[PDB]
Amino acid sequence: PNDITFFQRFQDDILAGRKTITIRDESESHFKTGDVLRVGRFEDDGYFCTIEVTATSTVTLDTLTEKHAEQENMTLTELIKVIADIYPGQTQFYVIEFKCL
Ligand SMILES: Nc1ccn([C@@H]2O[C@H](CO)[C@@H](O)[C@H]2O)c(=O)n1
Ligand SMILES: [Mg+2]
Repeated sequence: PNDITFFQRFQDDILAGRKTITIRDESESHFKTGDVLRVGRFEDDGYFCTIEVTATSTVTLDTLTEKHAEQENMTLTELIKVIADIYPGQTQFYVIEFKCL
């Protein structure tokens, strides 16, 4: 079973180490530094890697930074657009920093 999923269009970015954080809402605020997590694709729940959580922090819509976007391998405009679709109306988020094992 997978502990967490990503949209499959992020799979290669994660395996290549271009994406090293993910921004989630309260439903995934329980992941914490030192967790070792099985990761699957959102679309088919297919496993593709195991990650280690290396850091966590809280962030809000109005405190997301260019650097958060860079670590998501996005522009900031791109990151805000994805959040507006995935977490409509939400402002409180949780940063999970990780590495692919
Ligand atoms: N920063 C983020 C936030 C969410 N997600 C994907 O969207 C699903 C629903 O939140 C999540 O389960 C996850 O698959 C993502 O890929 N990257
Ligand atoms: Mg959109």
